[PDB]
Amino acid sequence: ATIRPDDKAIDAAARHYGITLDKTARLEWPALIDGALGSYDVVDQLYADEATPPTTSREHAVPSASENPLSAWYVTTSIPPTSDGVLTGRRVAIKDNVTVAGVPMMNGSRTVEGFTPSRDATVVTRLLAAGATVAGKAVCEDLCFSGSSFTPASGPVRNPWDRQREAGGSSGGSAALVANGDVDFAIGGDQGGSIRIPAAFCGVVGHKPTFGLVPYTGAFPIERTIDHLGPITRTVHDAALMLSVIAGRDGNDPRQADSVEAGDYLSTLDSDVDGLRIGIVREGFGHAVSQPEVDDAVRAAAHSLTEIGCTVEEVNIPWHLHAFHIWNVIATDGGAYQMLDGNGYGMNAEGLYDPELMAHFASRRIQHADALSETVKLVALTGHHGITTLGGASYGKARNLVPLARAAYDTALRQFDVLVMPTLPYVASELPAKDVDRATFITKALGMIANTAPFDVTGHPSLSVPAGLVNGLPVGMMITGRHFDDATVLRVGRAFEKLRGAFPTPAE
Repeated sequence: ATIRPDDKAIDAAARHYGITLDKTARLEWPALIDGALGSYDVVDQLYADEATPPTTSREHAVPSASENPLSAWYVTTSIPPTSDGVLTGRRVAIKDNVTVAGVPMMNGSRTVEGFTPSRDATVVTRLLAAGATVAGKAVCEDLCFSGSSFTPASGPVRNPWDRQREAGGSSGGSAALVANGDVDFAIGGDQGGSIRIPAAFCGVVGHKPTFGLVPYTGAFPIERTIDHLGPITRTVHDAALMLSVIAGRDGNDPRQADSVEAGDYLSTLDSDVDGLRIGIVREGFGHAVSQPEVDDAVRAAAHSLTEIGCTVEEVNIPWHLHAFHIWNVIATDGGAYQMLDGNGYGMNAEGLYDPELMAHFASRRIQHADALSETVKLVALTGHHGITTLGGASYGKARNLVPLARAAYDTALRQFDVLVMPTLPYVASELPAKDVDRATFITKALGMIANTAPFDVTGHPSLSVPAGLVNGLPVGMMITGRHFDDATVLRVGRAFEKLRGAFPTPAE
């Protein structure tokens, strides 16, 4: 039977709503609430009998310091494919915010550590059905709220290009393992650039697919309207291949529209791009906080596409800057409302939920709140202010502005086939010392998402490909296109890699 609240809990609930309880009320509510919970008891029983996922027994191991040099692995496994396929003979690391049944996960946080899911994320099932072996869980930022790699409760993920530098973040571990050659590819999550940022920092390919193309089912939700799952690989071809396996509706994710269909990302991947119009987004360069060498390198790279028949022109998109602020409001008010108060999944959306995860996270969140990264706390504090004192109105205003941000990009996309700009304004910087200043922490954790985040809110497919090296470190060029035109984005990316030539491995 469902647990009932005690008298102080009832009183506390009343205070929360500004409801004052009379001595007579304090006496009647208990039985009334108990009666109301009769329905919860039934749901509890129905759930136990009709919707409790079957047990799963898989092996996992915590790597020793030796076998985990970059601190990129949370736990290692060897889950065999259920069928042979286009991924046969390949290993894949799974970002720790994505569930793999029978294998522990902590989403880089003390508030989730200790949890072992009962269901496999849809992407995991598809990967295994395509012949891939799941090699393990890759470390990610504390509750995925960091653009760097120093917020994981398990320690900072190190860039294989320079172990004293950041691997980028939340998917830092995934990118690191891929760049370091530990796995063929990885699944990453992207809310504000979490797939693209680490790919850029580590010099690998990272693709944030069109919003809703890849099912988020089974991944730890942050803000429903900006959650994306996508591939992190060493080459564009591998990204297209992985996308051909994970793309598609699964019927359990409310983010996926009825019209969503996987495209054909391989057939014309290597087709000529002669005549394609490429737009260099001016607002994507020369930010106050950035390294001009990076901007020039990427800029040069974008122009070199004329060598293969592309028309390259600069274009102004003022809304690109506004989109960042809109994203911020949505990720902050929405994030606190959903990820924290809603215990990851939140409510009011049809779909597949993970009640076990919600309960686990709920009990540990308050008990280990102080262990939360400073960025998550910033979101909790200002978000709480937006939700309560501000009445959520700022979130409502941001939402009403998204169509305009989306239309701004689509207008440019009518003049060009794809838009390009630097994925990041600078190269992997050194990790902060365990004594970092809270203000430094926040700026160093979220100061590199200016170009990536806007596309998380508008939903356009966005690809990050290694553009070159600056001071011996990777820099990435970001290619963005029309919704569900991931094929063209990948094709342009493939064309660029061919022109650019093989990109060096940190093992060199």
